[PDB]
Amino acid sequence: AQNPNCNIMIFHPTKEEFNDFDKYIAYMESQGAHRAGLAKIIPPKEWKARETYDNISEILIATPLQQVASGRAGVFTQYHKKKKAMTVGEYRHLANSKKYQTPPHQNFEDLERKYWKNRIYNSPIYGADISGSLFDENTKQWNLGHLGTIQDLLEKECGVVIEGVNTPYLYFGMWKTTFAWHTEDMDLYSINYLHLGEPKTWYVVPPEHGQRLERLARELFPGSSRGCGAFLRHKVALISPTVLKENGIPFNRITQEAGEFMVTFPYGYHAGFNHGFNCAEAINFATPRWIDYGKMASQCSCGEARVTFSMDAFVRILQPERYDLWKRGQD
Ligand SMILES: O=C(O)CNC(=O)C(=O)O
Ligand SMILES: [Mg+2]
Ligand code: NI
Ligand SMILES: [Zn+2]
Repeated sequence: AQNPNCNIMIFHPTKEEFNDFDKYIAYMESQGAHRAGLAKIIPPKEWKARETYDNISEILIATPLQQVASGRAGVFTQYHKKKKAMTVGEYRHLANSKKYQTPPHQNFEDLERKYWKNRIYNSPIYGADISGSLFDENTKQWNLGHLGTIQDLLEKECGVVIEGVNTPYLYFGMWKTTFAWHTEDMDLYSINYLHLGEPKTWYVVPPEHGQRLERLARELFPGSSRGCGAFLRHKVALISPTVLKENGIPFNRITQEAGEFMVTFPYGYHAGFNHGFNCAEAINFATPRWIDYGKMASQCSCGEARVTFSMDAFVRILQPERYDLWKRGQD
């Protein structure tokens, strides 16, 4: 069995290997990459996402979110307070202000220590989940707006045509902005490209050990667990590496830099934080190996997680027993 320790693998495709997205994902899996839950892909040196980032300041962040923490430094929840709209140029200036800028630090490890010691004491502002793309339309390889759609994959594998669309989303971050512990909707894959700016640190639990993370989460967040059997779908819970190590949870960590892709694999729980002003683009995708994970994915029926239009069909076809309950939570 390849990659039995479930380490995060890093890939360097050539330009020829970069031409066929599906084939390369299947290659990475042949080497055991999925066992980690996360892989890094460094594009060939001939590739670029677009020519420059000089013309992005007029993008609007309609609903910036202030991420307010509650709990203790290693075990906390965050909620999202809506703020007034601002442009990417206004957000960048805010990110670089003395109130929000990255502190002086020695290296990534020192910054990670500072994040876990100090995150809860501040409320950074995140531009999340903005529908759109920064890939040039003439970028032909690994263009996140031109991938095969999940609805087309379900049709090819299972024969059923379904409604829905699959589009990318932008993320504008600053120091301490945080993505809470989660798997993707319907335990899909994700691909994430860091277009510009400062790094993003990731934590991940191997898919084969996901239930260990869920059990610890129910212990650490006992009221949230009573409220919802799939409360990590709310995307609010943070647990530090130190706490994970104290509780014997298997995980890995890696830092993504500008110009790099990360792939998350079905049922790979992940969390992380931004080092400073940055912009990432992400989208969900599927392969034939996802289908069996999609059939088994948990679902939030409490009302909180409130998702996309296109998840309806996935629940309806893959999880018909759960459909009625899950839809009552959506309405
Ligand atoms: O960058 C983000 O805020 C978080 N990314 C992801 O959850 C992803 O691409 O799977
Ligand atoms: Mg612009
Ligand atoms: Ni994700
Ligand atoms: Zn819920």
